[PDB]
Amino acid sequence: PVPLASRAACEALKDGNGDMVWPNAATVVEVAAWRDAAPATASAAALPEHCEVSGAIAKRTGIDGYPYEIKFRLRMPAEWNGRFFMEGGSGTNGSLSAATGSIGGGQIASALSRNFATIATDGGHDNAVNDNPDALGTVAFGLDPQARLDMGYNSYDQVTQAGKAAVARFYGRAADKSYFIGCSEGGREGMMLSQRFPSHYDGIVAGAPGYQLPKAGISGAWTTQSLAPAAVGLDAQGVPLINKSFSDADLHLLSQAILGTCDALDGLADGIVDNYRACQAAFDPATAANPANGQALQCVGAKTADCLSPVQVTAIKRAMAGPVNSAGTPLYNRWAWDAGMSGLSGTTYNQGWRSWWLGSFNSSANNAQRVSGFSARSWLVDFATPPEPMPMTQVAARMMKFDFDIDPLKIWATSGQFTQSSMDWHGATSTDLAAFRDRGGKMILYHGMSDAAFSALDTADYYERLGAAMPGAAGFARLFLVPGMNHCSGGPGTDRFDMLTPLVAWVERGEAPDQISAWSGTPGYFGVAARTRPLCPYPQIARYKGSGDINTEANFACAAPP
Ligand SMILES: [Ca+2]
Repeated sequence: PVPLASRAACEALKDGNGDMVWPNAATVVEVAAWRDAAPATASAAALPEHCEVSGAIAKRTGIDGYPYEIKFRLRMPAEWNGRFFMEGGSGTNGSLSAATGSIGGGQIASALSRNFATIATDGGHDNAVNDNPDALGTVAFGLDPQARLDMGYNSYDQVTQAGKAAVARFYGRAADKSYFIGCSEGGREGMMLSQRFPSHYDGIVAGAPGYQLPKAGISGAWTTQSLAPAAVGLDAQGVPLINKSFSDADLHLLSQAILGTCDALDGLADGIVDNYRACQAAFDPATAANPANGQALQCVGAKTADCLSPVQVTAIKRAMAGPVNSAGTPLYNRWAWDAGMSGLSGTTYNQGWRSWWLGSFNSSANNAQRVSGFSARSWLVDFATPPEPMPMTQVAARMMKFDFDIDPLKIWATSGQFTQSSMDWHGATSTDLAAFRDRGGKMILYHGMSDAAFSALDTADYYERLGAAMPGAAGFARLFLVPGMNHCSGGPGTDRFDMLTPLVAWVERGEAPDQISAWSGTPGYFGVAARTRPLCPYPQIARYKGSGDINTEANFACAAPP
C-alpha cells in the first residue's frame, strides 16, 4: 500500500526493493533516494523535494578490455507538472551531470526547478574509467564498436525508455509531454531524436548542433594546414605553432574590419552584424579597410599593429573557405565572417572563437581543439574507421599530414567489428521529419554566428534543405541564428535566452515563436550594463525600429533583411 510520488514509492524503485519493471532487463538501480528541497544559489534556481534514481544499463566488457555501461540519473519531483525532460550532452560525453535538467542559454533555472521530471546520461562510457593512455585519453571509447553505437544513438534511446518507465510507476501515469534540450553534442542528439526516434520527445531544442560531427576533424585538419604558413615558431615536436599565427590584437583588428564592412548593413551601427548574408557577400579581408586608420586591413609592407600580413590574410581566408579534396569537392562547409571572432570586454580579449582553430597565443605549445586537442583526438579514435589510436604528442603532426583524398573516406567506412560508419551512428543529416511533425513535434534550432566548432551556415544549409523537403516547415521547426555568439555561449552578442518557455508554448498551445527574447551575458563587449535583443526565425533578422535605446529589445522587430 505505497502511495504514489512518495518517499516509499521512490525507495521501492531500487533493485530488490519492490516490483519495478525496466524496459531493458539489464538495468541496475544503484541509488533510489528521497532528496529534500534545495534552496536557490547564486547560479542555480531552487530544487523541489524529489526522488533521485541513478544506475546503469547493459554493463559489459568491451573488445578493448575496458568496462562499459550506460549510466543514467533521474530526478522526479514530489510535486510534478506532468512533463518529462532530458538534457543533452557535450564534448564526447562520458560524464553524468547532476541531472537537474539544464536548459542551456546561460540560464539560472533548471527544468527540475520548474517541476519537470529530469534525466541525463553519460552516453555509454565513463571518463573516469574509459581513459586509455594509448588511445588518446577519454576519447578511448571509440575502440569499442558498441560504445560507438551507444554514443551515437543507443544510450539516449535506452535512457529515455528507462526514464519514462520510472515516471509511469512513480506517478501512476505517463508524462503529458516530453522535452529535450541540448547544445553542441547535445544539439546533435536532439536532431538525432527528431530523425531516428520521432516519438521520444514532443519538443526539442537543438543548439549549435554537431549534426555532421565526424566532419569536424576534417575541417580541423584543413584549418590547421591553412594556418600553418602564418605560424611563428615550432612546438616541442617540431610542429608549427598554430596559436602564434594570430595575436589577440590581430584577431581584434579582423573583427573591427568586419564591423566596418558589415555592422551598418542591418541599418544600425551597434557592434552586431545582424545582416549576416549581406556581410558574407561584402567582406573580403584582402580588400577590406581598417576603419580606424582608413588604410587597407592587409599590410602593404612590414607588419604593424594596424594591419595583417598577406600571409595571415591568405591563411584565414583559406581556413574560412572550408575543406575540399583534390577534385575540389567541398567536404564540410564554409564559415561566416563575424565580429564574434574577437571582442574586447574591459581589457579581456575574447578567446571563445580562437580556442578552436588557433589556441591560446601565450603558449609555447599547440593547444587548439582542432590541432592537438579533444576535437582532433576524437576524430582519430571515435570517427575514423578503423580507429587510429596514437600517443598524444603525435596528434598535431597527424593533422599536418592529413590527406584530404584518403582520410575523409574513413568516416564513411566500416572495418571488421566496426560494422557502422561514424556517419551512420553519429550523423544526424536526415530531413525526413514527417513522423516528428505529424505527431505534434516542434523543434527550435539555434546557432551562434561566431561558432568555430560547427559552422552556423551549415545549420542554415540543413534548415534550407529541410524546408525544401517539407513545405511549410516553419510550422514545426524554426532556426534562430545569434550574431556575435561563439560556441553555445559567449561572445559579443545576445547569448542568453530561455528556450524552454517558448518550446512549451509551441508544443502545448501551438504558438510558434515569431521571436525569442535574448540578452548578452557579457554586455561589456558593447560597453553597456545590459543589452536585450530579439532572436529572429530564419531567414529574418533584427531591425531597429528607428527610435529608443539600442540596448532594449522593445525597439527591435524581426524582418526580412534590407
Ligand atoms: Ca548592426
